[PDB]
Amino acid sequence: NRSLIVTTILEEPYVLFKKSDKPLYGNDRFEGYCIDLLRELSTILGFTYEIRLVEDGKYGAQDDVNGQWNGMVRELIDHKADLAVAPLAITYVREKVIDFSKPFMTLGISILYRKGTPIDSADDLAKQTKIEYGAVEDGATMTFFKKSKISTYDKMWAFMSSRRQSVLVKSNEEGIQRVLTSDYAFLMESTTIEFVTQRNCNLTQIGGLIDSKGYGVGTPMGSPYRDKITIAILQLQEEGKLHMMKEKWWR
Amino acid sequence: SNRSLIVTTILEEPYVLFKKSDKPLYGNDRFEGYCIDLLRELSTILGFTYEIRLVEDGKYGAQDDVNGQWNGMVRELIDHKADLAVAPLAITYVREKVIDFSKPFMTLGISILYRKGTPIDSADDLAKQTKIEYGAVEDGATMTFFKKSKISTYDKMWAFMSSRRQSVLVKSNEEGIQRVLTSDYAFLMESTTIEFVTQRNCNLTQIGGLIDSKGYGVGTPMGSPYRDKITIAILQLQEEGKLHMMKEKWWRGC
Ligand SMILES: N[C@@H](CCC(=O)O)C(=O)O
Ligand SMILES: N[C@@H](CCC(=O)O)C(=O)O
Ligand SMILES: [Cl-]
Ligand code: NA
Ligand code: NA
Ligand code: NA
Ligand code: NA
Repeated sequence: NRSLIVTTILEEPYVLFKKSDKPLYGNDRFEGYCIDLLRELSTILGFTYEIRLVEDGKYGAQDDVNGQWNGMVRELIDHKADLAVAPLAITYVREKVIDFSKPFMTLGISILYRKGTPIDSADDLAKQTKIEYGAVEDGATMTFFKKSKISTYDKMWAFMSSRRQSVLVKSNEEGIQRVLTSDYAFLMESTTIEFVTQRNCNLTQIGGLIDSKGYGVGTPMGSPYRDKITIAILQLQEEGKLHMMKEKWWR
Repeated sequence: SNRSLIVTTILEEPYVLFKKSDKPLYGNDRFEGYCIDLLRELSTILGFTYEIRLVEDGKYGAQDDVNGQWNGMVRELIDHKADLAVAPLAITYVREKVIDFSKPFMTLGISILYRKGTPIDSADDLAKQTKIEYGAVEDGATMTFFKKSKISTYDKMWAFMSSRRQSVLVKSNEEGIQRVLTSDYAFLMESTTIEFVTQRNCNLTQIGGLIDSKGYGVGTPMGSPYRDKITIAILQLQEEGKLHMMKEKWWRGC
């Protein structure tokens, strides 16, 4: 049968290009937690697949003036991919336009910053401007702030929007480099913060989780794969395989 | 007017309780708790009315391996005796094959409730011994996790629990807690409930970490159009901070 087109995005340790001396081709180019997930789903559900990086390099958000989506979400809306297998947050706004499996990992927004300071919460960032802060452009964290009616978060959005050419970044990698190289705190998902802090010992999580969400496999709205992938994820969780995969990649 | 939805649930503090009062209470007004607040919010978002009914057999739901039949809230949904189950109903592999669930409103895992002051640190330490008995709620998700597991520690635990089932499998969390308090017994329990119980009984503690990871969701019959609508409403309530407020209200030490 037809191979499924799987959209994804580079994001350590979920999706990476493998290091090698010989050039690599096709699906053999990729590794990571989400790549191992995809391999397991493919075996359980009996499909073949072709991995393609999302061409615009975005997770996906809606344009406020023209209403169009971008990123992996737009690829699914337009039926240019069958699945999105990535650290793709299940959110209110996205679930209205695409379908998601139940989550394979749970997480929340938190803060990445340097050690040694009195900053302990988002509220502490919101009430000042000397320490700048920001988020990945056109992802779920940005959209959370953009939509929030909560005073603290609304104040933070006004700051990030004002300063967006500087403080909104195109990747978590760029956000980390800003924390390391300037007085900047990065609003980041907690799973990714756990990976970064285990490797950058001068960095830490500030405060707790601001919210709660899961990562799910995206599908176009109405896809029959959505419920089949949910059941496969639940099987992998119960057998311990997801925990083993997390340990492997967060080591 | 549209037909009221029948909502099956089960008593379990602090998710669903009977309100304390002097005058008798009637109908939906009898109930309070996190899940009751959740139901009220869903009803307003989606625009339905409802009638709360306690599951007749008092069970969450498991399948009989001899006759293949389900019981509990799961069976009430399969049979269309209820439109929704709004309860601390775990989303599990075996259940998602027969009923539908919303995406989770809370995440949790199985862990161990025991008395303080012990060298027992994990499920492995319990599994290797038989002086301290252990068990779970009959016909719920924790029992079914053990019954199905291929992992050596957990399969060994299941063999023990199955052998001693008439004594160590209980009908409710409340009964399990009483057994921990009155005998040398450790109870396999969901972590959100452990947190509630240990906040209020300072002689008790969680032992070890989470054995697994799962969510609670609203159950519906398979194919129900309410499933996706309730998912969207849950996501809205989470993002607005209302689920967090509800958890703080119902879990609000030792
Ligand atoms: N995982 C996010 C991107 C990173 C972020 O927004 O922090 C998403 O699905 O949009
Ligand atoms: N919440 C469980 C019942 C309690 C338990 O199994 O620990 C269920 O949905 O079956
Ligand atoms: Cl779902
Ligand atoms: Na959807
Ligand atoms: Na009960
Ligand atoms: Na009374
Ligand atoms: Na289902």
